[PDB]
Amino acid sequence: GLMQFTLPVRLCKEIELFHFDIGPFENMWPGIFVYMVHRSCGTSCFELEKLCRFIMSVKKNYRRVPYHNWKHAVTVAHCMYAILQNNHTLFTDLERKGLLIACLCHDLDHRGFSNSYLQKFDHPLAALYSTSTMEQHHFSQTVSILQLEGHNIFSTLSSSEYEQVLEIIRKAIIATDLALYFGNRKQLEEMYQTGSLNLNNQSHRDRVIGLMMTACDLCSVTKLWPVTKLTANDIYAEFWAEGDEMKKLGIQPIPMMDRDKKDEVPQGQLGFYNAVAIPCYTTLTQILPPTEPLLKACRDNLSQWEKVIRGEE
Ligand SMILES: CS(=O)(=O)c1cccc(-n2ccc(=O)c(-c3ccnn3-c3cccc4c3OC(F)(F)O4)n2)c1
Ligand SMILES: [Cl-]
Ligand SMILES: [Mg+2]
Ligand SMILES: [Zn+2]
Repeated sequence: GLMQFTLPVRLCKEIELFHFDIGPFENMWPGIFVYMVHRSCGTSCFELEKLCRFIMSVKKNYRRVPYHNWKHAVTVAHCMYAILQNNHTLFTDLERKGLLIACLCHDLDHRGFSNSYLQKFDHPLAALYSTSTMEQHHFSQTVSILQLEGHNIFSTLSSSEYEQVLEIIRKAIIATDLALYFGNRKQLEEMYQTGSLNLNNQSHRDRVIGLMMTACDLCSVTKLWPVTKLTANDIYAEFWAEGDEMKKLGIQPIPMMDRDKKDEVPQGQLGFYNAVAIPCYTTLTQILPPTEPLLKACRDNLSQWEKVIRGEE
């Protein structure tokens, strides 16, 4: 009960900021997550023995791929920690419990390939889940791990509180399917503009948690330039491997995934910042004013990619 996790001074202070990088020491990431759970939820919401076993099983079920890995899991959980900690009063007890777990689990057993490649490969997962293919898989792996002996971190919830938190986690993980982000942000934009946005409407909360999930998932574009630039290498290493596998199926991949079109990456980044990232953090800042630092950091990185194009780096 009285066993508080504590971080060294620089991490204790910088973990509270949106642009925090969890560092290269793999063995510190479990402790960084528990620290975050304890401060954003309480020391009481999870049994430490159960939580520690859950985290290490989640870790084991992330693969050794360049980007969609255990470090991405904990990074996305940290962005969610920063949002919850900057919006203390807006979220229920179950939401704070569900969302950090949802983030940690959101890419469980990711192979480094898009839903599109699974569909063109004719992977069994594409027959089992026709849309949001990997995202339904990620949720399935979350439930599987929750059901390992000694792993039910929610076992002290009632039947209905339990069904409510698994429902928060399912929607939250499904929302990380970027195909669903565009329509979701459009609706939130319209609801915000016409003043119909109502956080007491459960269907509106769902939408707002969806956009938070997109924002946490994309959060590599909200880091300091050196973190963002170096993460871009891991992201594109997966895209190019997928491009290679597309060519193996006799399909010319989109330029984003062609390692022969490596020259077009800077302009591809501008497109993504303008089409996806900036719109995402703008709508999020409108709904949750204190998440503005994510928008500001995003804009700073868009400017850094413009500088790359102009040969200024
Ligand atoms: C062709 S499209 O629809 O425009 C399209 C689709 C998917 C990613 C991208 N794309 C391009 C360039 C990029 O730097 C990123 C990026 C930045 C941060 N994270 N990710 C990202 C990477 C890999 C997978 C992901 C990603 O976020 C996700 F959670 F959405 O799933 N993403 C673009
Ligand atoms: Cl607090
Ligand atoms: Mg994903
Ligand atoms: Zn992700």
